[PDB]
Amino acid sequence: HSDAVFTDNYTRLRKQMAVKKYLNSILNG
Repeated sequence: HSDAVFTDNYTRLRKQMAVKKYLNSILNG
């Protein structure tokens, strides 16, 4: 995991986008 480690953050972060999307409409509506 020396290089291209961003893959983990990008792949995992992509999941957050799902919640942030809805939470943003309700939590930040």
